[PDB]
Amino acid sequence: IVGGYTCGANTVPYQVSLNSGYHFCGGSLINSQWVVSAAHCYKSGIQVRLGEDNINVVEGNEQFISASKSIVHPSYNSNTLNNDIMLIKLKSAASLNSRVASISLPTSCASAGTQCLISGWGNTKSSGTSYPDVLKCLKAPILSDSSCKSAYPGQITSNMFCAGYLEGGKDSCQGDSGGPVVCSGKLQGIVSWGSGCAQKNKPGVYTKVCNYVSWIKQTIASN
Ligand SMILES: N=C(N)c1ccc(OCCCCCOc2ccc(C(=N)N)cc2)cc1
Ligand SMILES: [Ca+2]
Repeated sequence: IVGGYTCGANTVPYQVSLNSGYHFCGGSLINSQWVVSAAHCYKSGIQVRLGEDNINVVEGNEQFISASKSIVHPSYNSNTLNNDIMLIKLKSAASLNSRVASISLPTSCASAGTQCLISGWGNTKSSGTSYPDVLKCLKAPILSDSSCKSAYPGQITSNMFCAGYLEGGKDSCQGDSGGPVVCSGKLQGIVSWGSGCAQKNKPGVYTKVCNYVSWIKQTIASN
């Protein structure tokens, strides 16, 4: 997260860190045994780390639970990142508490201008690299589809939306991938892609979760 702020320990209790020996992606806990992340976060041997703030320090609120199953979206296209969404089932149910909480799925999409909370342990530098140990947060509005598609001509699908600031300076970044974009208490976005980070006219691109709710619920119900 570039241009964001320290969330504060466990203030984003649905934020998970996906770990395969190191943090490599965010995810969002959607119920006690399911995390949603970006399909581009897919790998085998994922451990989901719940209740994290400092991902480098055991602070006492963590639950580390291995993934039992990863389900990448049937239509995920890694070339275009269309349908950049994946479900990860936990081997055992997270113990839900103040610090480890699920985030509700949308029952509909969100409008441009809606303010969202984007969070993650991704790079905090627009130029160069600095990875935070504590969770970073960014409030960002959903951008118009036109501004999104203008920013990334030929690349934005109905399954993506942009959020952030065309002026630059505030964005998600690498390492935030798969993490949540929560707007009005709903997971509306997943950190998916963009160009650089927090660059002018290159806003973050997010998986449009509202398109996937049926798939998510059906998949979870059947798995
Ligand atoms: N659309 C495409 N064909 C495409 C775009 C990027 C990409 O790259 C590797 C996978 C994405 C890895 C995560 O990369 C980012 C980059 C920028 C931001 C941001 N600035 N918000 C957040 C995450 C692959 C395909
Ligand atoms: Ca920790």
